Amino acid sequence: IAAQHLADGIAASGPAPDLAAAAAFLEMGDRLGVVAHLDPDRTLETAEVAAALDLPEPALVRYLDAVESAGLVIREGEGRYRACPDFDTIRHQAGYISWTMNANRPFIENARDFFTDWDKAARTHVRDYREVAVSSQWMGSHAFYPTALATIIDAAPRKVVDLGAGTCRLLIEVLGAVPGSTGVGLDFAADACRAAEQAVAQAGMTDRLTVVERTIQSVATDPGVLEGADVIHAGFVFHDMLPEEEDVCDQVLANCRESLAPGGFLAITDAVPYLRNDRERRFSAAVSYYHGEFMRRRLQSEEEWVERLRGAGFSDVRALTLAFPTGRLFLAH
Amino acid sequence: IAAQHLADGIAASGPAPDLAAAAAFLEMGDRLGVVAHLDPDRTLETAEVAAALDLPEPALVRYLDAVESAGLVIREGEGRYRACPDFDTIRHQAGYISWTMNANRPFIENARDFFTDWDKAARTHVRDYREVAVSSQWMGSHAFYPTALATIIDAAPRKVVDLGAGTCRLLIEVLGAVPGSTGVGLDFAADACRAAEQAVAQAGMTDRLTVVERTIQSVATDPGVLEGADVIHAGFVFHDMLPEEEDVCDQVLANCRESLAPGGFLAITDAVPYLRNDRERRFSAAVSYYHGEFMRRRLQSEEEWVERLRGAGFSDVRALTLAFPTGRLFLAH
Ligand SMILES: Nc1ncnc2c1ncn2[C@@H]1O[C@H](CSCC[C@H](N)C(=O)O)[C@@H](O)[C@H]1O
Ligand SMILES: Nc1ncnc2c1ncn2[C@@H]1O[C@H](CSCC[C@H](N)C(=O)O)[C@@H](O)[C@H]1O
Ligand SMILES: CC(C)CC(=O)C(=O)O
Ligand SMILES: CC(C)CC(=O)C(=O)O
Ligand SMILES: [Zn+2]
Ligand SMILES: [Zn+2]
Repeated sequence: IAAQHLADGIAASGPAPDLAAAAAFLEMGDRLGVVAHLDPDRTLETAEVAAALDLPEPALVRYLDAVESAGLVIREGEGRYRACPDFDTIRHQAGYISWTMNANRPFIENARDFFTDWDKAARTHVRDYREVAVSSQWMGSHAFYPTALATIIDAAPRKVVDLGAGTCRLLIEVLGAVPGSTGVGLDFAADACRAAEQAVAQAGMTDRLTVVERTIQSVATDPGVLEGADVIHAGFVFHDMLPEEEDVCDQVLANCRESLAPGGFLAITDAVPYLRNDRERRFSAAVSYYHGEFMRRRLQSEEEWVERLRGAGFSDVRALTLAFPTGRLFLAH
Repeated sequence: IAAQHLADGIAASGPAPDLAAAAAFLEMGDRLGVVAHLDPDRTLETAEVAAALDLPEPALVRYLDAVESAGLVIREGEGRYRACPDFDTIRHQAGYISWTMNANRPFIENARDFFTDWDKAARTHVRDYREVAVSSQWMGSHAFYPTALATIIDAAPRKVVDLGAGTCRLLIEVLGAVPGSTGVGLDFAADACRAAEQAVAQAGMTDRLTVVERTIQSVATDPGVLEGADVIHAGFVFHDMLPEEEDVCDQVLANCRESLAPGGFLAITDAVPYLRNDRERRFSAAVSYYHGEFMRRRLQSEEEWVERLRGAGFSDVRALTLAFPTGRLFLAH
């Protein structure tokens, strides 16, 4: 009678309460630096972490107790905590909410301004690239790193280069899997680079993996970074020079064709626009609208990407569907 | 082989991509003023709405085309659009994400500051109460209005008062259901009040439903607003005077006991702290942490609320479980 109001409410809400909570807790925690210490297989030692993160130990404890109540962490002893068993899936899902609602917040809040004067708006309302890079890492863990990772592990490379590498997770994983390998991760944002270095350091690969703060446009006139490369990867960057710097794009591509050690290949994970299929359409639209309207970057269809890679020297070019909606992996030898 | 990477990715992502997209689209749209015109049973006429919202018609069209691609709206003709059939459920779910990630953003971003100097932080990092009120309306539609609404429709009241009424949706619904009734909605935030007036006006109840901009603390010394009331409701406000203004709280309660027309009752929908049950625990924790740590407002358990209402003059007090996690409806005659 009001028990049916209960059942119908629960069904209408579905998984949104759980996800809303997880996303807020994890973004707050990641900004504090706490989340990097949360793993289902490792312990977080409050005495040490509080001191490393320069937080009052009592404050950290109240946070972790809140997250314990939430069911996201387990208290092992006093000042010892570990993530819940399914933590990595929960964090992955929170990646999508963080990306749309956090990284892209300036577009949500100031749409009026973008509509009436784009140029003034584009330079007034700027995204935090630390947030851009972290949220994409969380999405990538399960939805776009695995395919690219598995492709790269085969043909056991020696040298791997990643353009627009963000927090450098793919390289950390590649280098962890192939025993004797080197990596260089290139990214134009101080905030991302700083975060990448800390993550690389934490993974104890500081000497094998170089973080260089440069544009991808840089590589057009300065391919001194590529050569000797078995694999070159670029994840969601190539679009940041379209449709304006088209010539510079085709120049970076040509440079990649040359610098490649004779066996290897260019791997591009990127986003195609406005898909129609039921599974991808909704998040497709969000990625496409943010890119087209707010960032004025051109997303190319599957067809167009294949054409571009061909008429830039590469042959044997195929495209793969990724779990990430509108995400596609292009392999070009 | 990479088709299993696909299946496993899709399963790991689950409904998070769809929800992330919906939440971003709808918050952006609501800030523009577009979402109030989206209904599965009504049409949005771009020529008129663009002019009413003072937007360039082309800009509105590109938004609506993006949302059409997303599957959230249907294009009826040229410059005519309607919401998808399940729009109201999608908006309801987006309410939770908007609440945790948007309304409460100052707490997510500046946790460090709250940890080290609470007083300076509390007055530097302030929530937008327009966002607080709208997001709670979206959550309430399916998860806390229905029970309170059905209780109030019985005993067909003449006069209904709602303390901390926000965007005044419950009153609009109550007044829509009982043919000859009056309402007054009280709320301390200019931004919420302004939004309520516009919504009341849109529902053509402008003369029946009064919006008064006052505190709930106001009512302690000035019960001239209550008397002649068949029902007094307060949804998620009573906590905003605990644990500091405890005396003023018990004074507002006593005032409610008197002013009630002899048949009627006080109805309190509010939030209890840190539930443990599997269904409620995660979002429970988020509501509880934001309230306890960031806002320093005291949430009372079910037991405590019943006790308070009793030793304030009311008898026949029961508590009902709501679909909204940690939400409980208290009826006090
Ligand atoms: N012109 C440019 N040159 C280099 N990096 C760029 C760039 N424009 C944007 N970027 C970077 O590209 C990244 C986009 S998202 C991060 C992608 C990362 N490879 C991942 O898959 O997880 C950001 O780190 C951003 O700072
Ligand atoms: N001391 C106070 N007096 C009156 N209203 C208050 C208040 N403190 C907060 N509020 C208001 O209480 C609301 C909390 S959330 C909105 C609740 C609304 N009744 C609903 O269920 O949808 C906000 O609108 C906020 O501005
Ligand atoms: C699509 C995202 C994964 C990356 C991106 O392009 C961006 O955030 O700008
Ligand atoms: C719990 C919410 C519905 C309302 C609230 O108390 C708030 O946002 O402050
Ligand atoms: Zn981009
Ligand atoms: Zn509150």
